[PDB]
Amino acid sequence: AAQTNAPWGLARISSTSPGTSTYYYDESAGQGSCVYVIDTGIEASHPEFEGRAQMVKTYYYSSRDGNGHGTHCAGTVGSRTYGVAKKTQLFGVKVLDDNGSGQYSTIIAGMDFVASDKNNRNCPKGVVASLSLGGGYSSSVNSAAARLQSSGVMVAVAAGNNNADARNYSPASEPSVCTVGASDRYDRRSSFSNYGSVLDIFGPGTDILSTWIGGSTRSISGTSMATPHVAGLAAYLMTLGKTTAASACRYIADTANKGDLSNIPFGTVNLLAYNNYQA
Ligand SMILES: [Ca+2]
Repeated sequence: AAQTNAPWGLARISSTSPGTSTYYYDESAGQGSCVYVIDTGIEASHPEFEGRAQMVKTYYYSSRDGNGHGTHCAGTVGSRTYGVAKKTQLFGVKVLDDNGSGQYSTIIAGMDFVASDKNNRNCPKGVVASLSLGGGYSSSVNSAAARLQSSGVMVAVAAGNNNADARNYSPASEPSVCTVGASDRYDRRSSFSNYGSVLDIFGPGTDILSTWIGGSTRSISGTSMATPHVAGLAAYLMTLGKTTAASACRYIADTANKGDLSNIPFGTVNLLAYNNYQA
């Protein structure tokens, strides 16, 4: 399958070089997998989700995404136009309020919820979780992300937008999950993107067009935008039977575009998420 005039991030995921405009992907498109988007919620009614999205848990007064961030990330995971895995099932877990902030105990609770809630969903190809959030280092937040990964969920987390080493940020610094940095359309590390040895992979994170609340769309930047690319890719690769949840992190790093990124500090991996599609 080929999506012409796709967002640059999708085209980047399916190409060894930057500057392309077509997203090439296998028609399976992550069908049979599921991705928990743990953020501000998902506007499941957005036509781009085609009814494949739904809220499963909120830790606030409404399950409604009043911010737009969670809808944007869910769109990059699996919306029709802006999604990596265009047939994956999206589950929204609203651990962040409509101002985009959420207490650590709430984020931990949402991760524990996903670890249990997946046991009553039909996700034969596997389960992914996209955590486009984070703050300062927390051993308990890291432990919660590790538990979610240990429970059999491919956990992708944002490295953070501090232009610092991700070692001081959670859940970015938890080793067992896949920590995602951000790159721009010219194969540079995004100016804001965190780095460090804890990073596993880079994804398109600068000027990412995706869904927004109110049935609209908008382009925003952040490692929070790179994370759903990697999670959508994991759901895409798991549906293809190429990897499992416990190994998708290394498989994606195994098959990434190597050395293509600039301004990667020494000690940070130079790997760009890549689906290695050929047809
Ligand atoms: Ca890791």
